Amino acid sequence: MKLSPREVEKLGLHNAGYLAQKRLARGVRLNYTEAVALIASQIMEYARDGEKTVAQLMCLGQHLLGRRQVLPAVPHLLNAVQVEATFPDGTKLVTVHDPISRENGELQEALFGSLLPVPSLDKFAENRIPGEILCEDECLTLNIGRKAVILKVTSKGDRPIQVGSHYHFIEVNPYLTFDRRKAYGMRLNIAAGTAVRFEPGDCKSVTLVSIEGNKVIRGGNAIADGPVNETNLEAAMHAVRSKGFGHEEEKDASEGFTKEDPNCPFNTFIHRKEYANKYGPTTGDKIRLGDTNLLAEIEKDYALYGDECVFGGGKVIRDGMGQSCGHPPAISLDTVITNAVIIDYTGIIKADIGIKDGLIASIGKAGNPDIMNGVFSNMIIGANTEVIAGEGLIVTAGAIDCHVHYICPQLVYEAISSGITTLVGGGTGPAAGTRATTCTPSPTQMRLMLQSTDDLPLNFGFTGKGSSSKPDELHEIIKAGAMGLKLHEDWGSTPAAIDNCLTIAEHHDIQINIHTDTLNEAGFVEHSIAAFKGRTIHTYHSEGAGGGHAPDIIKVCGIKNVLPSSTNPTRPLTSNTIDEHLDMLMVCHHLDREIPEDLAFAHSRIRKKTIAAEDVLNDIGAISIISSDSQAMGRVGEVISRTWQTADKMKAQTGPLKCDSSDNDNFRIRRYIAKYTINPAIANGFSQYVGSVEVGKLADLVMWKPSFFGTKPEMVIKGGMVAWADIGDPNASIPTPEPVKMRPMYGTLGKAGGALSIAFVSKAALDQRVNVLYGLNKRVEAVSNVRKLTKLDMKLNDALPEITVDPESYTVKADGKLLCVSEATTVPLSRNYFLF
Amino acid sequence: MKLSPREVEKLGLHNAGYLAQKRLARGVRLNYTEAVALIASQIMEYARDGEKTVAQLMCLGQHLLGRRQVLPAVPHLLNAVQVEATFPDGTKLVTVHDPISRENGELQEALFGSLLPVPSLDKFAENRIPGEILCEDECLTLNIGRKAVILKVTSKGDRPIQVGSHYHFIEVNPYLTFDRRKAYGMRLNIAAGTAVRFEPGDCKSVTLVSIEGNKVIRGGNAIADGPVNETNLEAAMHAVRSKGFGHEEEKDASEGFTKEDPNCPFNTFIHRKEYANKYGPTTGDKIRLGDTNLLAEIEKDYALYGDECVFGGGKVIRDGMGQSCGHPPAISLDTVITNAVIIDYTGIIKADIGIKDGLIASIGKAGNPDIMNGVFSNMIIGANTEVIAGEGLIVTAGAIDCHVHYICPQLVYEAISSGITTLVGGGTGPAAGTRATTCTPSPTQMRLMLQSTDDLPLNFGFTGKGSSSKPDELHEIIKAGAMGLKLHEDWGSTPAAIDNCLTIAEHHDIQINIHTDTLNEAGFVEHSIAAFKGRTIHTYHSEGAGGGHAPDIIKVCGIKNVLPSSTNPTRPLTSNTIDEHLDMLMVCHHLDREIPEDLAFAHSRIRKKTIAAEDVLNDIGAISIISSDSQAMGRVGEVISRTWQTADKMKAQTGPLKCDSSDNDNFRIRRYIAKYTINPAIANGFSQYVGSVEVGKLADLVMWKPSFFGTKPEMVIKGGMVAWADIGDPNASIPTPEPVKMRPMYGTLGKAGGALSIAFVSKAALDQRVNVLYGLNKRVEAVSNVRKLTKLDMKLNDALPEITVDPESYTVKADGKLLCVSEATTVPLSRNYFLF
Ligand code: NA
Ligand code: NA
Ligand code: NA
Ligand code: NA
Ligand code: NI
Ligand code: NI
Ligand code: NI
Ligand code: NI
Repeated sequence: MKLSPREVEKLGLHNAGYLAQKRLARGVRLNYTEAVALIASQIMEYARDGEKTVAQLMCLGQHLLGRRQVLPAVPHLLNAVQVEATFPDGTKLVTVHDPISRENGELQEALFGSLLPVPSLDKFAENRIPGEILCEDECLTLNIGRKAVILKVTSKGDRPIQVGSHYHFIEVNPYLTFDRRKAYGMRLNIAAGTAVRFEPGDCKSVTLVSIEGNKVIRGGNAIADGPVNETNLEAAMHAVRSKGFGHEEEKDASEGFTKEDPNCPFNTFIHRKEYANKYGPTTGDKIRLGDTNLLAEIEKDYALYGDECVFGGGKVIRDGMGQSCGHPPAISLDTVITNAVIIDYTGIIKADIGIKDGLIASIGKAGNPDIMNGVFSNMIIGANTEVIAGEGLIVTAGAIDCHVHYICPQLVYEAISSGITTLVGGGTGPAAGTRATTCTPSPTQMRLMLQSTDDLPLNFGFTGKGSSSKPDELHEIIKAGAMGLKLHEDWGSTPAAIDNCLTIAEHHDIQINIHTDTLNEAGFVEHSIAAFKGRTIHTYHSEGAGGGHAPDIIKVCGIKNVLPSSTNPTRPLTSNTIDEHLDMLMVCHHLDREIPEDLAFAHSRIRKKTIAAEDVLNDIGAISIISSDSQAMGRVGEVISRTWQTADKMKAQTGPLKCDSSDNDNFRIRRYIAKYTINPAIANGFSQYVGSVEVGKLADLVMWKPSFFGTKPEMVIKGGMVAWADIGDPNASIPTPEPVKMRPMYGTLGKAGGALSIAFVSKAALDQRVNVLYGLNKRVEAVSNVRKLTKLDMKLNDALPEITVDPESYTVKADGKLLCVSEATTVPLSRNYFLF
Repeated sequence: MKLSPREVEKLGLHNAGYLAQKRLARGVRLNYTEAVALIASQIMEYARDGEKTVAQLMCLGQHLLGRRQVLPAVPHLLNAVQVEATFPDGTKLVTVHDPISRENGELQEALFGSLLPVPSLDKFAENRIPGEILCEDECLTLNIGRKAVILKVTSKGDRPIQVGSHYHFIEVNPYLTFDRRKAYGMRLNIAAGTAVRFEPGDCKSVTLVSIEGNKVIRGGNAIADGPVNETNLEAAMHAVRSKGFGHEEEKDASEGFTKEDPNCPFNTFIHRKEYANKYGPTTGDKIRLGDTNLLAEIEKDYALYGDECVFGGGKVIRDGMGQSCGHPPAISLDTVITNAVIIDYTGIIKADIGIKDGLIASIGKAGNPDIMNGVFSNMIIGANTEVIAGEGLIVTAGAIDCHVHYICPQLVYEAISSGITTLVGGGTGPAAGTRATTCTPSPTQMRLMLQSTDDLPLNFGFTGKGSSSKPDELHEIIKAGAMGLKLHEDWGSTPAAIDNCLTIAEHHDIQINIHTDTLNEAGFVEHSIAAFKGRTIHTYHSEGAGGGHAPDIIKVCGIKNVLPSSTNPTRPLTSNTIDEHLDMLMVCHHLDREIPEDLAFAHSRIRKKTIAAEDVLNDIGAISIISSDSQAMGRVGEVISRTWQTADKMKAQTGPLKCDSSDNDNFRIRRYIAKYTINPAIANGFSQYVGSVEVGKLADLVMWKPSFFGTKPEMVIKGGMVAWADIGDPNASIPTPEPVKMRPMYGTLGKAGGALSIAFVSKAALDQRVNVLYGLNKRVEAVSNVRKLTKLDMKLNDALPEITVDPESYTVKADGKLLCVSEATTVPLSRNYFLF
């Protein structure tokens, strides 16, 4: 066959299309992913037939699927479908714009080439715009507080001339004629990144405003190089004349100032709707998170309207304009993320993000201090600065999963593709010990796992086996590189082991993670709590389905020295949760439905009442962290989605939180994002490095389209370099034609991954330079400051309700009041997005 | 589409399901692999439709395929099918238990969503349990030779308490009341890894037995810490009272001893069937190897019944119990493989395997000398020890393929996924020279191949081109890293080259591999044998279909200084062998069916009589090694399977070997496994490092389910770390849901592979530190002790029959007697297992 990589890829696309076709043929209303697969595959197939042009297929593609053949969200999610195929005249790109354009599609065309029977239209069974921006019906005023002038500009050229918003107007093409003197130090008063076009012979009046900041002109034609002043004005006019740049005095040109006034002729306005389309939303606007019920409101914006940093042809980030020409090379940003909506436990804000040496260097207003106000010296875009376009997108910290079983490498790829950039847990591969527990037991394995993962662009921490009554071996795994220890009932979670392990932690400044004695063999939950002796400990899967004293481990959520996490699969309580978990447990534990004691054990551990309580405890901030339990009772690619599904369920069933405004869900949003960002980092002792979008931390950042927030990110940035991203056909003319998949980027090749990341180890291990001993390229840092933590140190999740659990009925109360929530029948961030 | 890795994977699963559906639709009885694909895919598709619950699908899955729609082995092989899918309430796991439950399935449901026509039940055309354990109908007695007591135990707790077999009974939950004094130094007399459950208020009599070994109590509640003695008993009772642990004297409790007696009330028994289910089989039990006719009998077992090392919740390997608390940290095992059936040329035995520093540290009874008898100091499980669960599985050495053409890297992945951990051969990639011969000719290429393969977790040896009449260049490729040389007719296999090459080998202590002069251009087989001058040489594909003096190269199998191997594709003689090989040869040699001399050559080389003889010569031990000839006349993933298919064919056609018992096939099994384990290592000079499951060697080990023995292993361990393994959906809640594929593990990432492996080179190369010169991370060792070998040094394959071949008829005789076996029409290890 001599298949090239692109042929192999297009075959997969076709297979996805055929799956969508079979589904359509039985009357399934297709989701976004299926609709894209079908439309793209059909374009390829019509290209194969060789009877239709690109132009014809641009139209045909709009007729394949109607509103009735797709889910309600699809016409909102699907703006275009692109694919390339081999026509009789070679490879061509087809873009199908606005493909869901009719009530019912031409299903014979949708099924062309499939040999499937065409279904009657009545086979398709009879809301909410994902990622919607909500804004007040009003205008923003651009560029306020500046000198302004209106000038007549005439083209004497024979070819078109188009001038961008931030181009120094005196520097334009000599074949434009206008008052060059009045244009000195001015630029167009138009939306940032837009332009004014002059066809040959055109005369247009334009409004100009003064450049600001230091007011220094650089670049262009070098007509008026230098600070704006009287000397440099006269020099500029001398050059205008000497070089024959079109100039005509306009003595009576209107002059004034811009200000907040809706009637001022010098002003330029832009509606909030159009503003959000160009730059993303601004202060007071709201954004729907994915297809959830949650609305995030922009709390503040560092933008000065009119000076937005947008990159592109004719746009703002260009030499002498938004790109600074003359500052010290060493202070240029390495990368700027422009116009980001940042969602973080610290706030929901709008800002540019500056990255330098892999760190978040600055958050605020970026650009060029020579022409813009408000640009600090740590946010300068220079010649040596890359641009990532954040406008219209949400940026969050990379997620931190701190209950990882290192069962296989493939879960690492699944994790980062979902937006996780730090993994903490234990294991050696798919050995029984690791399949059960987060433990890398031997110093030999600690070395091998650090070496194995050295080129992967994630931060890693490995935990040893803490289940021992003597300290001797624990010291060894810690000095070998462990940054924590796991106490697990499968290795023994007895009071003697608990006490010994915590004593070790007090010495070594590492966190202890515990899965308690489900069997109550050595004691009940109160006896394990006693063994903690008031010392800091992280309780895994605190609700207990994932393990722990039956039936009342969840009591730990009210203990001050406990940092409690949930694992994902119980999040939130839904129709299938209990049946699913009961069988999962019996499979994991090799239990027999027909042996009473086995069934008694299973029912003692999988409990609707405690899982329902877990929904509420998460919502009120009494559970502080959400984690995976990857391939050992949980799902590595669903840490983020399960967190948001929980928040959505609780909003639906209980309304806004007490501390919530009712114009938005900001408090709930901040509380929940903390569960997979900052709190895992605090609990494990590396919060100075990662866990939030804050200056000085590693630039581990994830970019999301609001319509896909919480499910499928666009791009994962690790230490300031793109590590994984959505990319289409590698042979295509542009990066977006099908099939679009999450793929590894340059941060995954060679040893780049180590340069972008950190392996977290104990101080004892760093004291002997374990990175040198093991030949690691990845940076190593010691964990610290984890033995004086309490629940109060868990950001936005510091609640300590007194929890009781009825030993017979399993009824849970918090501060004497019943904790109940019904099961949900559906969740968002699911059916609208996934192919299977 | 924004496809995540799991979506791409599930699409492939669906495609496999659809293949199975098409096959079902035409009346094919599905094999195991197809049945799994179909059932898993159908569960996903019903989940997509959104009208069925997890519970409903657990039942529906049992109705899809009946016994008549699958092969006879399928109901035996298929215990469950698991898959995850996106329901309306998010991702859920469905397990379909015992899916083949009826005579005929509901084929409309089996084909749901496929749009395929449903076949009538009569379209399906009208034995042997693969991996079956056979055992005597009898009971084993646990824990014999111990003090025993029967105690009444009452729960005064309000929550359930469950106590494991090896928990120190005096240390249990204070809410159990019993005679704590009589419980001191005792544990439950129940099957290892099981438990006794106490619901609130329960009273149960339990039988306890004394701990053994050093008799030291550690862990638990630290009630009775220390060696069992009178002083520590009184201290324990003081603690019991001080701390309020439930205690009531039971003065008349029955006391005694356990012993071999079926009537003793203190005894606990377990039937052999249940024993084998929990721990794998024991002495005298038999295991069917895959779906072959071969039965392996356990020759001895190091277990002391009752003290089996089983890991899990409530089980044996826990702090102070089966996991030792107090021995020196440096002597903890790195990993223990528990309860393995070891099949090796040295014997078929049952044992734990201890791994330390990547080596097989010990084979025998593992655990904790403080509570168990029979644990030597090199088999101690400690806090820093990982567990691999071998119970129910077979462990073998990694296979060694010593006829590898390094034509592409992809054959390396195929090799290890099949259970091969060492490759020996030559090549540079898909150049003509390498496609024909196992030669890495240039020192430049030797360097590049060692560098190229440095991070792959296999051991490698590279052979140079030995076909030269002068020694000068041979010295150079050897000092560059060659660990052997290939004489090949394509480069000239003349007596002058043979003699020169062997002289070089005598100097350098490396093995020579030869493909002889098929054309008899310089001489007949006797002339090549003369050129050997009694020196050791390894004859590749000794039967000759793969190359060699026509028609009688097979004579070399009777020459004392020859070490003879077979290649795989002729193994064994079957219905299609001759037609397949005749055409393969004519394709490889660009021969023309219509040119008489071309056809004469082909028929002189591909001979039913010599291939039939090769079956017999392998069976009697006159051919010592089986190898691939990877992508050059043979199949890299079939070294192991073809060996077992040969053994199965010979048992079927000739019965047990002379040296075989008739209760089992142990001698034949040991003879055949030697062909791809120890004998390649002896022939090539690295048998001290690899090639058998023996103490001191590298821990290159393969885990097999008996039902899949010889086809598809579970896990491949390289240097003590998992290198490749079966793993399912990386996003799944557990490691087993579909699609389950052989995948690379942590031993393949970063530079871990080099840490786990060895590059074998000549002494000359090691003398100049070629690993340093080439910047290799992989360990390097020199081959040695290969110039004094004879056929007698080939383990269990040391036969030297006088072979004659009729030059006209090709009739083969051994010691004057006709060697004939008919062709087989089928082979095992094939149709039951493979998708294509
Ligand atoms: Na609901
Ligand atoms: Na209870
Ligand atoms: Na002949
Ligand atoms: Na046969
Ligand atoms: Ni757990
Ligand atoms: Ni876990
Ligand atoms: Ni050959
Ligand atoms: Ni060959």
